Amino acid sequence: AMKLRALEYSDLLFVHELNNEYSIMSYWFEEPYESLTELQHLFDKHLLDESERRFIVEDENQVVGIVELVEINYIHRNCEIQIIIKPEFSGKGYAKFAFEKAIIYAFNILNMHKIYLYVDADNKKAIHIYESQGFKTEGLLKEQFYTKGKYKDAYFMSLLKSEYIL
Amino acid sequence: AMKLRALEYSDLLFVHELNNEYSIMSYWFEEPYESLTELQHLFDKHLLDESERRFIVEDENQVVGIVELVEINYIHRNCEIQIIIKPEFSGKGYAKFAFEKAIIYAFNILNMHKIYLYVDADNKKAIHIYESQGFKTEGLLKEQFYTKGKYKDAYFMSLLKSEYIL
Amino acid sequence: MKLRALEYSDLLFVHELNNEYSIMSYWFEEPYESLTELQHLFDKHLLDESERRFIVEDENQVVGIVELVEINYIHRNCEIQIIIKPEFSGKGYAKFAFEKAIIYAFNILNMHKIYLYVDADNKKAIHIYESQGFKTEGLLKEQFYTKGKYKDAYFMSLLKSEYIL
Amino acid sequence: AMKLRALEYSDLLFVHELNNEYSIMSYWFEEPYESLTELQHLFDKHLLDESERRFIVEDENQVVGIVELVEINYIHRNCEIQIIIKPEFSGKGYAKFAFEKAIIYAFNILNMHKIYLYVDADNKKAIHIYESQGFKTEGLLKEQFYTKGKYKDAYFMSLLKSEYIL
Amino acid sequence: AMKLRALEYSDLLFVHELNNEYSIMSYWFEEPYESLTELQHLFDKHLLDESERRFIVEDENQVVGIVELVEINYIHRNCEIQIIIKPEFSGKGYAKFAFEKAIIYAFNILNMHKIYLYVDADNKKAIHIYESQGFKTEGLLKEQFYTKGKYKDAYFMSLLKSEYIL
Amino acid sequence: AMKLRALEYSDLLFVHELNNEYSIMSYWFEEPYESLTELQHLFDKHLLDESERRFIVEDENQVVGIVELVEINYIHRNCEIQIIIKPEFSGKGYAKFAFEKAIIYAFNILNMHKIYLYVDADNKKAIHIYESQGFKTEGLLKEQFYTKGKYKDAYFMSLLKSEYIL
Amino acid sequence: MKLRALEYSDLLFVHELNNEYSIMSYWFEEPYESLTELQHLFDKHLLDESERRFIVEDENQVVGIVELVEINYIHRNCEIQIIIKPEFSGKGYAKFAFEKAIIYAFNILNMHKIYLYVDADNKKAIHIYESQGFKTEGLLKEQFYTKGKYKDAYFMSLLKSEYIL
Amino acid sequence: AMKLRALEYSDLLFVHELNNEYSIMSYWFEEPYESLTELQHLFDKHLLDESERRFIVEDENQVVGIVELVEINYIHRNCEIQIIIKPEFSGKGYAKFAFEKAIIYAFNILNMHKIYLYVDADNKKAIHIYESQGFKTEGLLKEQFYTKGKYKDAYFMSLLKSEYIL
Amino acid sequence: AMKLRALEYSDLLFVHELNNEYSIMSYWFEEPYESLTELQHLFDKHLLDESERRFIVEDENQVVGIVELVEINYIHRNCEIQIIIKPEFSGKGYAKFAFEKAIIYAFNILNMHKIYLYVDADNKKAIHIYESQGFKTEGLLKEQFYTKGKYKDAYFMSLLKSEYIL
Amino acid sequence: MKLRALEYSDLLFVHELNNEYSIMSYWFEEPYESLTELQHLFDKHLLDESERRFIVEDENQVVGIVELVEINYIHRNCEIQIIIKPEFSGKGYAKFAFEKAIIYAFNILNMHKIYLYVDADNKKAIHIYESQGFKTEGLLKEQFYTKGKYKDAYFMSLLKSEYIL
Amino acid sequence: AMKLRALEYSDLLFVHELNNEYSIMSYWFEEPYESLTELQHLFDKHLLDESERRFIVEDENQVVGIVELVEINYIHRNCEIQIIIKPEFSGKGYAKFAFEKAIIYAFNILNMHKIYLYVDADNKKAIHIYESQGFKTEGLLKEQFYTKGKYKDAYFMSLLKSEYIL
Amino acid sequence: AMKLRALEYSDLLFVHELNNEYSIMSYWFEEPYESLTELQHLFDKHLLDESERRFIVEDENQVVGIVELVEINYIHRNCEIQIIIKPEFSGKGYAKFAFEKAIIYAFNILNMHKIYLYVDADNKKAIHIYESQGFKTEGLLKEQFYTKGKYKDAYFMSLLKSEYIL
Repeated sequence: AMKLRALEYSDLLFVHELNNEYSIMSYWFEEPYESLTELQHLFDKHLLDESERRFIVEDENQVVGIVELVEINYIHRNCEIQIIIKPEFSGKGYAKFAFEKAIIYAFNILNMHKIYLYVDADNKKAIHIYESQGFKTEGLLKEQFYTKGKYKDAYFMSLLKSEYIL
Repeated sequence: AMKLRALEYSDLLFVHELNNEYSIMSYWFEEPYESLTELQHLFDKHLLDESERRFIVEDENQVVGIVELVEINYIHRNCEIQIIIKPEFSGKGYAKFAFEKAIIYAFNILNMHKIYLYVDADNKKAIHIYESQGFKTEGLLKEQFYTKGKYKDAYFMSLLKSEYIL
Repeated sequence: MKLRALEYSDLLFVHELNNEYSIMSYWFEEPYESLTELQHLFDKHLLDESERRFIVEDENQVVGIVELVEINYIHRNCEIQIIIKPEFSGKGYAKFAFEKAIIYAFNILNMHKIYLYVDADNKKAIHIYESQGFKTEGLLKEQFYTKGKYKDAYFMSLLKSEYIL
Repeated sequence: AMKLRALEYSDLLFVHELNNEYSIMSYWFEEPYESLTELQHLFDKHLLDESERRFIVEDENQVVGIVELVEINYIHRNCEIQIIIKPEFSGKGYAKFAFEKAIIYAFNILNMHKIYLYVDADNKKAIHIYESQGFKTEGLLKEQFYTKGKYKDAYFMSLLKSEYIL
Repeated sequence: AMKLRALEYSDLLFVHELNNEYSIMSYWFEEPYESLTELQHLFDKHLLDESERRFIVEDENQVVGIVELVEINYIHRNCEIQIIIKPEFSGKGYAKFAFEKAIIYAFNILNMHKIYLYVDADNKKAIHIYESQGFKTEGLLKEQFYTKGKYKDAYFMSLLKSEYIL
Repeated sequence: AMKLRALEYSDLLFVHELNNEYSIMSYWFEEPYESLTELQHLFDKHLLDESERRFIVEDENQVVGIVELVEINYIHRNCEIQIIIKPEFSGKGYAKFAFEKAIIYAFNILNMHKIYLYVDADNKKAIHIYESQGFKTEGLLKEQFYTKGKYKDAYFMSLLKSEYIL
Repeated sequence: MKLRALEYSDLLFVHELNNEYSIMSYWFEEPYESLTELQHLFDKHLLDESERRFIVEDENQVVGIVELVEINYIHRNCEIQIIIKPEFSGKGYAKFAFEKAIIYAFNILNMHKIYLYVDADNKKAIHIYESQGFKTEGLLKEQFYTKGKYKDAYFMSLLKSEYIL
Repeated sequence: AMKLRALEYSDLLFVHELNNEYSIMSYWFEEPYESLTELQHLFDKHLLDESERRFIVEDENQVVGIVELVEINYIHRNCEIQIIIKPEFSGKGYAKFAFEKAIIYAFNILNMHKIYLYVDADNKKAIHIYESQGFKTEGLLKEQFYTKGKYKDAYFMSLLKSEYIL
Repeated sequence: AMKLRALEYSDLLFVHELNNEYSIMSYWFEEPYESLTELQHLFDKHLLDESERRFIVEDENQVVGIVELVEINYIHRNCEIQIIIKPEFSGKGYAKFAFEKAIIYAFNILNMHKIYLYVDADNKKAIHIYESQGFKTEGLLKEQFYTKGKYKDAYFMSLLKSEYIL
Repeated sequence: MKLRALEYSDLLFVHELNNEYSIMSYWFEEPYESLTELQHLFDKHLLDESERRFIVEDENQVVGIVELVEINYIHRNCEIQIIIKPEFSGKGYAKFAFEKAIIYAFNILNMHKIYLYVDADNKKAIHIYESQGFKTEGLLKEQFYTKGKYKDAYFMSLLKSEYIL
Repeated sequence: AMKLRALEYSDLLFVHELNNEYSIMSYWFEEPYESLTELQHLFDKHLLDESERRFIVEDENQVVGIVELVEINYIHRNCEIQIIIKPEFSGKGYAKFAFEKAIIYAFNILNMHKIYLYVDADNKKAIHIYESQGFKTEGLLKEQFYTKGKYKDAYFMSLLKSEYIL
Repeated sequence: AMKLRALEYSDLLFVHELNNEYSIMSYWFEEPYESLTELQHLFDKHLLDESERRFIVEDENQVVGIVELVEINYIHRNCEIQIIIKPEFSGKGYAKFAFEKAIIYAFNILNMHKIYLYVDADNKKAIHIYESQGFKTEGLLKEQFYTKGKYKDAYFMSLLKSEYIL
């Protein structure tokens, strides 16, 4: 029995071990450097930030990953989605379940009108999952990011509520 | 021997488990996202806020739910009432007792002149419980709240103090 | 005419408007507020996104105030309030202000519904609201208290769907 | 041609001259020592205090006095009333009209159920004025205050809204 | 061996269980709602408030109740007295002992000139104890308070030092 | 005879008049509501924010508009560019020259690797101006913004430093 | 004449009075205090109820200062201090100020005793105090230090009972 | 082997037990009310106050009392001395030793020119102990303090440094 | 299996033992005085300072050293590198690995254009290790630092990113 | 002429100097700084002892700025920076300012070495520095970035020993 | 016709012009760099500092200099004395009279037991002036100060109150 | 194996027991009064004070004493030295070792030009050790200090780096 659960201070430990993994942050276009103190400080800082919602993906036993609906805009009604499953629990389908849960949350609870995301052009697995869920590649930002010593392009993908209610 | 009690900082745990349940908060038209840190922050924030009176409902042994009096207006002499009972204790009559005690408190302690509440038009159970306590439907708010991906209609039920002493 | 963002420099006018016993009765508001309290609340809710307070002005001077309050960004609803100075009454300012406010609420704030509370005895305001499409969705008996009497309130509202027709 | 207004910071000057007159403050049982700095500090400190409401009484041309509804209790619905007309405007009936308007404010706007006040027993003028407005003596506190070198007694007068509507 | 002992933070627990009892607060004209956090906040707030003195009545073993000399005025030399004995330890004479101790403290230590109190007109037991100690009913405030859904009158009683030194 | 300058507090007045024009802010997808107090607060809050750089565009005699390099990322080396020329100075080519100088600043001084921007799809004038400067459309975000009563689409245009040096 | 509540605007005068080597010697005080320090202490003790600082003024301008200090509300005693500008000396201002201060201390502050320290060599001040009923209750030898010498101090005092006779 | 020590935060406990005793504080003309929280607050408040030097008196095993040098004036070179010894250790000569050590500290460390103290005219024991140490009566303060419901007279005893070196 | 990690608050202990060693800090031209409290204060101070990237070097079991990237300039795209390895782990090749990982991080994560370092002209070991990694001597700073009572000369070694990709 | 302590009132000039694209290029600095940011940094580093910022002025008005920065009090070194307004170029102000700054650094701050970074292409500045005794101790290739190009930098320096000869 | 006065904020301007003259500050061994902002900050910071006393020396018409009694130790009763007469008022004897008045203040008002001062060994004028007032050299600190390019020596002169009363 | 080690908060305990010993502080001209709370407050206050450096002298086992390089001046390049060895560990030569270590630190690390100290004229042992290390009596401050009821003279001694490098 899996579930997405509001991120907690106590969970930051896991997230820390998740945010300092080069392999993971590279695909996320992030940096693999974030002291636990910095993570706790940002958690306290954005505690009441209504432009964010950070969920923890947990199965029947342990926490397996994290999802995040960030940059939530309540005028344009859109937000960015981003998932990170621990490499140890990869392949179990956690990513797809958590992605579906997050889309449902954004469309049926936050009353969003459009979800979007940034993915690496070479990361065909994530693009495959997204296109399976409904996201369409709306843009190719060439050399938009810089990771592993290379300027990487990125697909700006997105999914409209009108295309999900159908 | 059921009773109402003042919401304490230690009870937040229970309240947290209550505020992060999709099904429970759907009836309140509320969002089921709220970290324990956020709940504690809001508790310490409204500690002295006299416009609220949050209660814990507890039977002889455990805590079962939470009844709250909010938007307490001391000029117009009215306030909104909101009751929740943990689903695992449903059907045991705790909701009726909690609502009775809350009405008694609002009318005979806060010297309120009127009580009101918002209920989902489809929630026939809660509607019946409120009617049995004297509340009358004063208006139908169409598409007033957005939950489970749909704009739900809401009855604005209310009970005057004069209607209550009869 | 035009609606404008409420400015600190305007509070004076608002002050003169918020301490009038006749004007604030239609709002069910208490007609007491020092300029210092008004300035303190202005600074307090400067970044409060649940509020949008507008000044209504004509060719020359300021004539009134509008306010989109209790803006809920999940349910997509908000209360609207309008007050035109009595010295400018009957000139049609209230209707223009209400129209501009509805346009701002629906086409800029992306709202799904606009509601308001009006005194049951205030026939002129009820007619103005109905002419703009607002439909009474309830009657709150003895909801407010002003001039020593418990006044009932019509909860009027307008859906964005009923507005694009 | 005499109204009540909200007390403003700019008015404190006037009020200052009143709070330092021994003859005036004695009737209030107060101390005639209050620097303008202390007065401004108190004004700023009780700016948002809802248990108070200090009105300025002004005639057709100038400011003439101050009324005040203090200790406003929103549970028992009782407020104390105080009044001071500058000695130079005595005999023009300002006290009567200002007290009447303050009663009307306390009852018809603040929705209070009872107004009360303390009046020096030797001040028969104020007692007569209050009785004309419908106040009835409910007690005599003896040696309750100390001023002008002696423990002075005060009548606790009050008026119910029911007695006023008649 | 009984004694009144300066209220301590550690004692607040008891006081909390004492201040949330409807039966007790009703006669005290208070409200039976005060979270332990609110109580601790008010204790810290009024730690240096020289207008108060809150004693705990304790017998040879457990704490039995509380006394309070509040609204202490050092110009008029008067203060309000209020006692609350737990219903479990009622009838043991604790109230009379603590009342005598508090009067002695106010008159011989704080150098007060007059003690006073508010009691319910229907609470003949408290009035009996007070009149036994020396207090005389100086006023009847009609409908001064609101509790248990009714506007209750109250005796303003008081005792002068001149009537106690004799 | 047209230059860029650093945005100053004294200039906010001008900027204020721009941030409250619905017609101007619509193209930016912004809200035309920003009190001068809020604008000054934001200016002071982002004073030392290195992710921003707000330039004032002025001609030979007066101030005519504002350019801005925002979201300056010093890892991926990409910055968003925004421009507003007051409507009364339209048709004099100010937008072209100011945008050119801003490109030169972003590349030759901030050492940025790519500049990007969002432009309403219905605003063919801005698209033509940007294309003249070397920008190429990289994506079409559909129903990404909400203004003038509709979910409007925006082109994500951008320019690489390599394409610019040519 | 009149005593008045000390006001911030008066500190200038007080400053000119607190930096005079001759005046502050009768008080056993150091004649050094910047206007900034005086204003800071004014703001500090604004709400200090153990202090009551009065300005003494005649028909026209300010002439001196009085101070009821160390007010203990349990023992009902307080120290009194009086300083009249030398340019107004011999005009009888000190006696009026002392009288008004005693009246304020007994009939407004409900005090039981008023004490003061006076230099043993200051005969004029001792006579003024005795004329007002103050009786020497002790001699503090080498209590204070001024003008390079350890001066003794008479601790004079007056009971409210001895004042109502 | 008795000794004096600097008052520490941990000793406050003892001091608390000492400051809440009616009999002990009556000699000091002090009030026997002081919560431990208030004592700790005053300790942290005067931590750096150089006008005080509070000491703990301790014999070979336990703490027995407290001697204090207050109102230390560095211009006039004087200070008040106040000694207390727990009654259960009375008659054991601890007071004489503590007073000797305090005088030694005041004269030979703080370079004081004079020491003084207030004693109750009826307290013949303390008067004798002070006289045996060199203090002389310089004045009789009638009705200077109020304790046990009576205005007590006080001797102002003092000792000059010149009288002490003989 | 050696690795680099983000410096954490718990590691400061080790770092403290490292920063108070005369021999170790002499090579860095640093002073070997720094209380643990001071180190923790500096850590909490620069927690969000993006101009620094302090790393812990750890082998399969224990922590062995610390490599740091400081003075990170995002306009000129350069930063200083500073490596330390505990002497008890010297000669085990940890320094080479740490320097390689630090260069990789600086060039392939922070998108740096150049790395530089200050080394003692007499420290032939560190000079050789830096040369083997591609650094070249760009200048000799005579008497630039003062350690062990002598003004030492320092080589300013550096490595360009272009020289690194070959 | 004279060097003077930088004063808040001077920031205006400094502002006009710090937002010039041509001047700040010789410094490798970004030519962007609002007067508010400059005042905030002035207040921030008011007591920063690692900084000594001087105004260079002639008979009449201000003409430039000097700055002894990164002052290390253990190694006894510090960087020096000099900027003269272009409108006063060629008048010899830079040389006088540099001389006075070296004198201040060695004879007042007790420094052991004064270093600086200069653009390899800036021949005039290099000659001015060498005339004052500064000797190139290194060449930092592609150290700075300005006007779209990575510029190399000569790290010139002068020891106090080489200065007393 | 020359007196000492308390240093005022308005005087700082004058003092500023003094604290930036190399020739004047050299004798004090101070640095001639102090912005008016820093001077005002220090004045406000040491406003209540009792270890200082900065006097302004003024003649019959204008301000001419500054004296200062610093490092006032109230245990050892020693204070350092410093003086500066503006160079334009040299030769008029102001230094002598101001120093004399400062000595009188330190001894007869501050009850100090000894005054001390540091004077550059090359400044024979100041040494002569101090000797005329009764100061005697107690030591020669060699290379104790650094100014004008050299480690300068200073005489530590001082005067005892006993030597002064003679 | 002895060593000087940067003072730590945890060490304050020892230092406390060291700073309240009359025998020790007397020779140090200090006062034997410093609550542990005051010591901790001063430690936190001067944590970043670069004008100080407080070392703890510890042998192979326990902490034996403390050294302190205070009043460090980086313009004049001089500082005061002061050592305190516990009387229990006296005679073991700890003082000489720690003094040599501190002189080496001041001259070779802090790059000082001159160390100095104040010693009692009658304390021939400390003067002997100092003169053995190199310090020369540069001044005799007569009655500069006050301890044990007597005005004590003090040798101002000092040692130049030029006299130590030889």
